[PDB]
Amino acid sequence: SHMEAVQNRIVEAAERVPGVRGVIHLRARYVGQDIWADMIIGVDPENTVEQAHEICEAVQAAVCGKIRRIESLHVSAEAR
Amino acid sequence: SHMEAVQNRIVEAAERVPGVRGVIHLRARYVGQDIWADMIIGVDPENTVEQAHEICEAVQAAVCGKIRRIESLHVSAEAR
Repeated sequence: SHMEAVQNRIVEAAERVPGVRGVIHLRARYVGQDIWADMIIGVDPENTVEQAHEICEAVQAAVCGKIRRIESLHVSAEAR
Repeated sequence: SHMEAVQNRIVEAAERVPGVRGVIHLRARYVGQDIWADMIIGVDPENTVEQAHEICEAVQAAVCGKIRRIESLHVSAEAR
């Protein structure tokens, strides 16, 4: 249901959040008309684990705010 | 094939690695006679992402060193 356009939006919205060093992985699927997705973002290896958690939270908020069809979004981080 | 005894060993071995603040989650399965497993360890929220990666690596090494039947082990971290 025009999945690539939604994936583009997800990556674009995540990259606009302070502290994100790219989108490493994104898997999105439709459950009916809703998107369920799992993402890994890059972060500064020198951020604290707490800071990385904060960035992930921020990404979840930004992405879900911008893309109303998302009903589930898990965001994790890795050093980049 | 005496899975609980192997799970106990996995958790015990992970908890002996410097920087581990418990085992948050462990899923192990047999693929034939071999174990494939995925684990989440707790770490100090004030560790850097790099330090958490180092701890995860150390856990993978310690666990696989001690439990020879493990053929695949993924270790991630979360603040605790």
